[PDB]
Amino acid sequence: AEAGITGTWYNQLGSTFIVTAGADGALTGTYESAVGNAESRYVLTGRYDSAPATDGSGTALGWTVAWKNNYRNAHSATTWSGQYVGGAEARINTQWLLTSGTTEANAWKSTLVGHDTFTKVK
Amino acid sequence: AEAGITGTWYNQLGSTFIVTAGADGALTGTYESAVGNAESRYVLTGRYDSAPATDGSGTALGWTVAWKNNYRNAHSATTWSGQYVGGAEARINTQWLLTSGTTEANAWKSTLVGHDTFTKVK
Amino acid sequence: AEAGITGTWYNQLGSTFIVTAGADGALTGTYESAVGNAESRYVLTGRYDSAPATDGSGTALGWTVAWKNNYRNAHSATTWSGQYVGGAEARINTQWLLTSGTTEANAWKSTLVGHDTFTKVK
Amino acid sequence: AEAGITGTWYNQLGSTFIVTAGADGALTGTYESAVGNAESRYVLTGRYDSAPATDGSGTALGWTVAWKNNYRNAHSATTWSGQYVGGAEARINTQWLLTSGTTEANAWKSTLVGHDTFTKVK
Ligand SMILES: O=C(O)CCCC[C@@H]1SC[C@@H]2NC(=O)N[C@@H]21
Ligand SMILES: O=C(O)CCCC[C@@H]1SC[C@@H]2NC(=O)N[C@@H]21
Ligand SMILES: O=C(O)CCCC[C@@H]1SC[C@@H]2NC(=O)N[C@@H]21
Ligand SMILES: O=C(O)CCCC[C@@H]1SC[C@@H]2NC(=O)N[C@@H]21
Repeated sequence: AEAGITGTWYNQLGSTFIVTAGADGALTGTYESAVGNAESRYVLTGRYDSAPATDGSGTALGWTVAWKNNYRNAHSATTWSGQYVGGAEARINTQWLLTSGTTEANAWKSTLVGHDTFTKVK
Repeated sequence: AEAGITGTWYNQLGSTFIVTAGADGALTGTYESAVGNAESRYVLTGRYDSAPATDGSGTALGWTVAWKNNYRNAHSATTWSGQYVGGAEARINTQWLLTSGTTEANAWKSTLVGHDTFTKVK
Repeated sequence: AEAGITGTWYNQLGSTFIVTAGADGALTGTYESAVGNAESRYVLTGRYDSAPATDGSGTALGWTVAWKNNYRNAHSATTWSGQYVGGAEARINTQWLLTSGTTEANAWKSTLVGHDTFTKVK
Repeated sequence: AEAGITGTWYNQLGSTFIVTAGADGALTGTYESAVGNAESRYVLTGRYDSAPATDGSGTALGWTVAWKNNYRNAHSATTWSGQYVGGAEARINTQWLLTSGTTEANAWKSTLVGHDTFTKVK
């Protein structure tokens, strides 16, 4: 739900995700990573299912962060794909792909894959 | 500069990606999939490295599509992570994650992974 | 180490992994899944780094299970890629790819991606 | 029957995969990578569906290579998951996970993901 997703969330690495869920299915916010070649906040944009299934199914969503801001540029971008599970202890469970810009020769090793779990703070 | 990301692209499945890259790193556009539980166009939003390295590296980028529009709702979302390589034959090489909203018991098989290659040739 | 990997392990879904680490870097054993189109034990074979780095780095390994045994055939195969972290509480952290045999037309949705964490039992 | 998996295959990077498929589902052979921290041949072991569906589906399979041999040790392992499609131009289409042994603090970037297509044409 927009109100359920909107808020501040943190993942197991200590990174911060601040997001606003729009009525049209849009997600905008900022992300601050606790690891990597990153410093300060980065803009994020994404989309979510604004009319999810009325059962105990999660709400599918995804967002992207290109790691360039006014202080640093890592020449990479990460996309998180997952689902929001609301409730008393709402969590957003994701898997992500982090691609670095590389020359053609090194393209085979351009993408890392991982998973992050986010917990919402009050 | 010289980032011919803006335009209409097609992937190996025949899906159509129409995007506009903003000078500050935003990607906005529509996606029409030739496969899956989809019909017509869907809104996409993403981010890209607006200041890539000056060596022969590609430009990292990523975008998301929540598969809900006025015609259908598949209760899923896809994120594409990859890089743009320009020149005579430009391409956007990506790997994607498609997550469907599931119940807790089916969460283990909620995500599909694949790769798409886009060109401006139909 | 072979002795550290050898044993019975269980993951968060309740599946059982029984493996033997060979001196030559081989892994053989059986796997019993708590979910999916599976019943009883399946043969698994894999490889691991038998001469890992002497620091607090994990030992890289991987294994495969084709989901066909004498009782059932799911026409799929899963490969787990990860690292073994030994100690008092040794764990094997992995990410996996599960591919189903499909017709060419449905190949785009043939592979699921996920992650499993295994705990060793005494 | 009619599974021409046994043989020498090459992927788009020029790597060589030599495998023997056993009547009961085992895959054994050697791998020589054209890229990465590798030299010469490495042992691989895997599994495949020895009784695939009788519809036009591919045969699911997977294999692992731990990158240690008498010449080098990269302290990593790769697992390829995919399916074999036979006919005039047979192919093995795969997605892979390459995990490097890391320390706990770098575990988040321990795994690379990519895709390789193998053909019997050099
Ligand atoms: O190093 C880079 O290329 C940019 C920073 C990457 C940080 C990654 S994104 C996925 C994972 N989850 C996080 O919170 N941070 C790391
Ligand atoms: O079936 C669904 O859940 C929605 C449509 C999914 C279409 C996918 S997204 C990745 C791949 N690339 C495409 O162009 N289409 C498929
Ligand atoms: O349903 C199938 O196609 C065969 C069974 C798949 C079980 C999967 S493998 C990855 C995940 N981890 C497990 O322990 N079981 C599921
Ligand atoms: O660099 C390493 O850690 C060992 C060599 C990795 C080679 C990889 S495995 C996936 C991809 N496919 C290949 O044929 N080679 C690269």
